[PDB]
Amino acid sequence: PQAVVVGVMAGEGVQIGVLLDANAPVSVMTDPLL
Amino acid sequence: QAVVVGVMAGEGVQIGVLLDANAPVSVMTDPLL
Repeated sequence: PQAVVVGVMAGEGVQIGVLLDANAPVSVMTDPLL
Repeated sequence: QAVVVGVMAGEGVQIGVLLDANAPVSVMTDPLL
């Protein structure tokens, strides 16, 4: 339960699979994710 | 030479740490832990 894998959609249509931290607040991940 | 980075830990707690620029990660992940 410490992490979750999800697909992130980006510009013009690319889908990328990523393993995210399940408990950190979302605002902390958006920058490095970009 | 050195660098400072935000190290995330348990339950997502944010911590700030200073690390060497040239040493490999394997020799620093242990004392950092």
